[PDB]
Amino acid sequence: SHMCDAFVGTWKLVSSENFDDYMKEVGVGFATRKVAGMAKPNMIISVNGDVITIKSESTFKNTEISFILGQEFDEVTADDRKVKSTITLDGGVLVHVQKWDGKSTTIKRKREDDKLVVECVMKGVTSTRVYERA
Ligand SMILES: CCN(CC)c1nc2c(c(-c3ccncc3)c1-c1nnn[nH]1)CCCCC2
Repeated sequence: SHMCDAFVGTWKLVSSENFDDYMKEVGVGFATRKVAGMAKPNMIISVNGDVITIKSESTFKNTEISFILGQEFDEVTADDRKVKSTITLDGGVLVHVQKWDGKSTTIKRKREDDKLVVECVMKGVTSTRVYERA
């Protein structure tokens, strides 16, 4: 057992707060905000050795990242940003920073009770998304 055992699984979105405001702050356009905001994605997290894979499956877009903690990688986000990302573990929380066009956003994934709670921050705007086991 190891680094991210309590994150591994299939997690389904059950609540979201302020995600439209988060997306506006990020610079996402109107049509993508409306269609992406409808989706109820599954977040599928797995680990093989040092490599963590996080897939997002949704009616909007399917995406996938695989990474090693602390090691920067290229990511294409579901809204089509080309970002440079680094994900670390800080006190048991996965902390994901995306950098692009001189901007930055931080996404934190934490296990709380039987949920995976995702906090998404862009400047002064926070969105909280809660996922449950599928
Ligand atoms: C903040 C990180 N993150 C939330 C965990 C997401 N960021 C984004 C998007 C989605 C998204 C993917 C698939 N379908 C609908 C939405 C998600 C997501 N991934 N998994 N669940 N929501 C695209 C909309 C624009 C902003 C970027």
